[PDB]
Amino acid sequence: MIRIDATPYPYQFHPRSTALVVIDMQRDFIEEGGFGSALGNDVRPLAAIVPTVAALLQLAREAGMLVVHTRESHLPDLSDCPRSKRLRGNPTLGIGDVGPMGRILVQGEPGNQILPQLAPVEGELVIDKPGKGAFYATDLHAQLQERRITHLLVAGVTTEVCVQTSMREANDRGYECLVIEDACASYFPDFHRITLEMLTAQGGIVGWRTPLAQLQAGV
Amino acid sequence: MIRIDATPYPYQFHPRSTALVVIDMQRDFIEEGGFGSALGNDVRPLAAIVPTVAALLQLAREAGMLVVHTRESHLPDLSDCPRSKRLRGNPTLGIGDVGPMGRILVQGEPGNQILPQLAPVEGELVIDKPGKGAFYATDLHAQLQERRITHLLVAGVTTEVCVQTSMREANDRGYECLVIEDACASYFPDFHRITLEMLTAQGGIVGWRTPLAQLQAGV
Repeated sequence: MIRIDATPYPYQFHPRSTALVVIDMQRDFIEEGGFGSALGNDVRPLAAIVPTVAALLQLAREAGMLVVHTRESHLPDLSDCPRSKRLRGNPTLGIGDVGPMGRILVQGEPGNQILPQLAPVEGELVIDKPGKGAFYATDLHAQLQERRITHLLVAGVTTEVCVQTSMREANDRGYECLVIEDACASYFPDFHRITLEMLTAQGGIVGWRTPLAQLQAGV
Repeated sequence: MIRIDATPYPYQFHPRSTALVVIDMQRDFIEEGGFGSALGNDVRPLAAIVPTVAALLQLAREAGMLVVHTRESHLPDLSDCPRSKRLRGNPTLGIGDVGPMGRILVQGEPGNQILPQLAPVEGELVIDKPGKGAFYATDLHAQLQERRITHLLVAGVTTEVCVQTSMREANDRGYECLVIEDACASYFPDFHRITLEMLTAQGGIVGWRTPLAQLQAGV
C-alpha cells in the first residue's frame, strides 16, 4: 500500500492492482518538422515532458507494474475512421494524407510510432484507438479487468483531448486515476491548466493529480 | 438541409437524422433546497437556462426531431455504482444517503427526476446513466444507430462534466454535435466558458457551438 501526496487529497494504490497508461506519445505530435509543427503548433511543451514520461516508465518497470501505451491510429484503409472525423475542419492535410512522417494517423507509419525513448518493451499492453478516449472501440477495459487493475497512473498528450477523455472514461468505469501533471502536455498552456483543475474539481470528481516527485517520494 | 451559424463554422443537419440530447436537468442539481445547494453550490446559473432549454425542447418537438433525455442515476441497491464513485471526496452525505429530496443519485427519488418544466413526453428516449458520459453503460449509441441519427443538438448540465464528457464520447462515435451554448450551465462560470472554447478548438476538434437564437434562425 503506497500513499502519495496529491490534489485534492492523498492517493493510495498497490503496484499489483495499478497500471501506468501513457497516452499518444507519437512522433508526429512531438518531433520538430513532424505533422504537429506543420499545422503550426508549438511542439516544445510536449518534447519538454519526454524525460519525465521516461522516468515514469522506469518507475513502473522497476515496480513491476503493468504498462499500457496508447496510439491514436486508423487501419491503412481508414475503415475504422468515421466520415465526421475525416471531414472535420476541411484540413489541407487530413487523416490518411501524406504528411512529413507519412500517412497522418495511420497504423505502421513513422509519425504514428511512439517516441523510441518511450517505446513499448515486451510484456506491455499497446492499444491502437480510433478515438481520443482510450476505452472507446478498444479492449482496454476488458484487458485491465482480466489483470484485476483498479488504479491508473496517467501520462501523455494532449491534456485537454486524449488525456482528459481517457481519464473521464476511466473514472466512469470505476478506476481510481492519478494524472502525473508534469508528465502531460498540450499545444495550449491554458487548456492544460484548466483541464487539471477540472479533473480534481468538487473533491476529485474525475480523479487526482500530482507531480512525478510526489510519486517517486511515495515509492 | 438546415444551415445554422455556429463556431467554428456553420453547422448543417436534417431533422430526420438529428436528435436533441438534454443532459441531467434533474431537481437535486438545479432546485433551491436540493442536494446541489445543500453542498453549497450556487444553482442559480443552472436554474437560469431552464427557459432556454424549454425553448430548445419546444423547437425540437415542433420540427419532429428525436428527443433524448439523460438522468445520472443508480439502482436502489447501488449495484451499478462503482465503489470508487461512492468514496470519492470522503463525502458527509454521499450517493444513496438521504438528502433534501431523497436518496442521492438513486432512481425513483424526487431529487433524481427531470424538472417538470423539461419533462419527457411520449415518444422520447429517457436514458439512465451510471456515469458522467451518456454513452457509457447505456444503449444510447445503439438506439441512435437504429434510428439512423448522425447529428446531435446538445444541452444540459454541467458543461465541464456531463455535457463535455457526453459530447467527447459522441465525437469519438462519429456524431456531429452542436452544443447550444446558452442551453448549458456550470456551477463554475469559467469552466463553462473554457469548456465551450476547448470543444470547438483546433477547427472543431470535438464539435460546434452556437446560441439558441442562431438555431431558431435556421428553422
